[PDB]
Amino acid sequence: SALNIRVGGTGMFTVRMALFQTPSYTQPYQGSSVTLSTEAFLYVGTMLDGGDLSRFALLMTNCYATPSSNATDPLKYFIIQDRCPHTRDSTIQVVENGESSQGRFSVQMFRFAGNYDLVYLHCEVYLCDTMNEKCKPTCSG
Amino acid sequence: LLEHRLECGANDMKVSLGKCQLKSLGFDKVFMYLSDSRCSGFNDRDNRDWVSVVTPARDGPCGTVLTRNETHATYSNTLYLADEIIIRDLNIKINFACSYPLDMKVSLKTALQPMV
Ligand SMILES: *[C@@H]1O[C@H](CO)[C@@H](O[C@@H]2O[C@H](CO)[C@@H](O[C@@H]3O[C@H](CO[C@H]4O[C@H](CO)[C@@H](O)[C@H](O)[C@@H]4O)[C@@H](O)[C@H](O[C@H]4O[C@H](CO)[C@@H](O)[C@H](O)[C@@H]4O)[C@@H]3O)[C@H](O)[C@H]2NC(C)=O)[C@H](O)[C@H]1NC(C)=O
Ligand SMILES: *[C@@H]1O[C@H](CO)[C@@H](O[C@@H]2O[C@H](CO)[C@@H](O)[C@H](O)[C@H]2NC(C)=O)[C@H](O)[C@H]1NC(C)=O
Repeated sequence: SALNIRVGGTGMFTVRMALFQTPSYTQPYQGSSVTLSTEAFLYVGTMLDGGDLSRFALLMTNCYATPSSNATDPLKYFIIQDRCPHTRDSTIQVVENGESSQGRFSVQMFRFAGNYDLVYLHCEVYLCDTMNEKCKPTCSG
Repeated sequence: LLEHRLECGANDMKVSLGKCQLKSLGFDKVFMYLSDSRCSGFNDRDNRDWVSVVTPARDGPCGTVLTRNETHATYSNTLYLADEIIIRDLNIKINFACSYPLDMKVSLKTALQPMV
């Protein structure tokens, strides 16, 4: 005979995002508050740190900045809106997205109009399969 | 009435049972196996007395498989139990699964301050 037990559970992959200060993302930033003028660029990369790195590709899908730390603020300045670079700002440049364990991009600095002095960054992340589905962005126009 | 536990960690899954095994059903020794026989159990005394196995959450370390949805990703293996090398009256097994979502919300914890 056989006496079968079926259990369940769940967990999450750890995933992180960090800023950088070079051409090739040499020196990441560790401080808690960054003071840089609007002549300086914002080189930003993401990273997949959990596991199963052999199978899942890291695709950036929605990367936006907001003047408040709370992620659901209605004021959003978009950088990547739907899996594609925003082409209005003529300085945004995306180098790698959807091909490895890290997504990287580059914009120039801004400050929101009105009575605001802080800028926070937020991103959403989709994990696309390297073996089942095409993951590199196709974007024109 | 056999209290199990599950810990679907970031890199590895873990199924563990307590030492009421020595009092339940007369299990004098504990043999614990996975779908691949080379993965076996060990002893765990960190908080209470536990007996556990360890599997990575990938495709084929200890014969775990990836069953994937469009919203989740679920790994699974099957554990085996006995009190002797040969089973004669009860083929006991415990089927487990850990699911993983594919849609993350990561935010940069540090803030900025520009000078115009
Ligand atoms: C994409 O893939 C993911 C990964 O599998 C799916 O997410 C899981 O969906 C299933 C199906 O709803 C969830 O399973 C659980 O089903 C139980 C009902 O079925 C059992 O119980 C009846 C008797 O009631 C039996 O006859 C039957 O044979 C089954 O054994 C529910 O009871 C569960 O609710 C549980 O919720 C949580 C679990 O952590 C606890 O509070 C309780 O234990 C409670 O019982 C549940 O509905 C499973 O949980 C989902 N996993 C998740 C969300 O991580 C997606 O549904 C799928 N998407 C698709 C197909 O579109
Ligand atoms: C983020 O900010 C909003 C308001 O700016 C906080 O309030 C929520 O507002 C939404 C609609 O915008 C409502 O649906 C929620 O019910 C509101 N929640 C509460 C608790 O009032 C929201 O709480 C903030 N998020 C935090 C603090 O995590």
